[PDB]
Amino acid sequence: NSNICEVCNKWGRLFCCDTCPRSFHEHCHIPSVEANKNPWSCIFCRIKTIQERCPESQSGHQESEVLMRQMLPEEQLKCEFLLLKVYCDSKSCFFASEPYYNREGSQGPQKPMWLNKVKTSLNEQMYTRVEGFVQDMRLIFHNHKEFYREDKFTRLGIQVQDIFEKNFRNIFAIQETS
Ligand SMILES: [Zn+2]
Ligand SMILES: [Zn+2]
Ligand SMILES: [Zn+2]
Repeated sequence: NSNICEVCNKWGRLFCCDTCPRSFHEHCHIPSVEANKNPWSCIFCRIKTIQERCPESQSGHQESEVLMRQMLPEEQLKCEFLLLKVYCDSKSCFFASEPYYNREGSQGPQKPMWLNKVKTSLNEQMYTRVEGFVQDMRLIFHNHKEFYREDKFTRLGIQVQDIFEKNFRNIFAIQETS
């Protein structure tokens, strides 16, 4: 197994995957690493199993159909994995915890949003469709772009949104376009 957390790239108290060489801090894995279960298989492994069981699940899909999907166990898992792929980027630090807004010439967003809030909402089964989760994720970056205006710090929202969108297209097998 790896000697660093797959998500944050630090050592510490790591739980090791049985079916692949990845390791995780308890609360870095999503969902949080399960109490018992021997063997244990990480989220990467669980996603790969879905694909192997149904190879056609990789054929291209329309985003509008994906978003309307109910949050059954397989879609729950895909959203968890997509959230995890965002936390894997170190620039997710800026979007993880609850933001506050006091900048001359800007007003805060009407509906603040942050990664840990989305994480709690997924854990508590608050989303009934994929659209709920995607809307909140995109709201994080939209709020940031609007608040920071012409400051160069706006680029951090563009960068992390690009990680989100690439991973959304990969995990949910969105049909490739020009
Ligand atoms: Zn970690
Ligand atoms: Zn694994
Ligand atoms: Zn199948």
